[PDB]
Amino acid sequence: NQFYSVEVGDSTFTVLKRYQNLKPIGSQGIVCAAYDAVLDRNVAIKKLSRPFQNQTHAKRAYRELVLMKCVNHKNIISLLNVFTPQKTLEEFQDVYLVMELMDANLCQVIQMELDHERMSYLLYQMLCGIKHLHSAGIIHRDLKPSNIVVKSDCTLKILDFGLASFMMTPYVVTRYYRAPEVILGMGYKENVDIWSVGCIMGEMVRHKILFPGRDYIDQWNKVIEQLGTPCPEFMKKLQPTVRNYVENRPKYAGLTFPKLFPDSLFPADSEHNKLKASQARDLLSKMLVIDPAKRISVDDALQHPYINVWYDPAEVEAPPPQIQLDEREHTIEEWKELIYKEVMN
Ligand SMILES: O=C1/C(=N/O)c2cc(F)ccc2N1Cc1cc(F)cc2c1OCOC2
Repeated sequence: NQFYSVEVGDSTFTVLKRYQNLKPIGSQGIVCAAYDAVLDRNVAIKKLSRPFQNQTHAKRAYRELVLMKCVNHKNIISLLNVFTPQKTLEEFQDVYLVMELMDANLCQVIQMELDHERMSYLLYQMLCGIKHLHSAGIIHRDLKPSNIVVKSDCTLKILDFGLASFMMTPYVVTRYYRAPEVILGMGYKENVDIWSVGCIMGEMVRHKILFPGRDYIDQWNKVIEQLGTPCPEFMKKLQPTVRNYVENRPKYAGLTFPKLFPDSLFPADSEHNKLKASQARDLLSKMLVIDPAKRISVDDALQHPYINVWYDPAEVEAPPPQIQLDEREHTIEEWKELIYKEVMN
């Protein structure tokens, strides 16, 4: 038999025999690190348990399978192998995704102070991964630090492809990085992801979540509290019922960016460091913009002085993926077969 079974906490991992010394590194679902004896390297293994059980799990799993396959960019996680231990459609239950492995979540990097070279390089790569996605027509909308992984040598990759919806999960879905246009459901374009990058970068500097809060109500309060109530221009673009709510909230003038992000948070002992600090804060002030009509584009932000030192036309303008009916609604049974079909290939 090609498979063996091993307990990893309260989950059984049934994986191919090439994969060994599994260690839980996540529970973005159930993930193990493993040594792959065939390729002689370490891999990440994600167990998708009954991905067809509901529409939300099934859409995400199918979208994860399809896109991780036909996307080949250094700043997006690579798929190495896909398998099920079950032998037929009737028996079918679990999918295992085999991805390349890095060293840490972006959560762990946020907890440390970084020099400007590393901070700016990470930010450059996030912008690269996102841009490649946009040119395939993939707008992410859910970039968060737990979806972003890094290696010791400062290399960065994005793990997921974002938003495609009720669920009975014990866990909560994080909202802290979602854009004003998503929170208020007002439509969006490419620069919806720039907001998310601004939240991450600001968290990298402050070492705290910029806009925490239990709900979209609490979350909006936090946004306007720090950045100020947005313009009439912005207001006039809101559905009258959303617009009623936003316009009838307590008003804040908001804080200037020097106030929101003081120099004590940036390395600024030397002159090179002092200049980078002001470049980093400028770019923050252009990403953390509520009105997406005034928020910086992905291309403008790659051309920004803080970022552009890393600019590579091969990394920034890589041939867009080819890629298909991806607003799909299906039953459990239909999803089951689409996924199996894709897994079996
Ligand atoms: O690098 C990855 C990864 N690659 O697919 C990966 C994939 C995931 F689904 C989750 C995390 C991933 N991490 C972060 C990570 C790597 C480790 F070797 C060890 C740990 C890591 O983070 C948690 O703490 C332990």
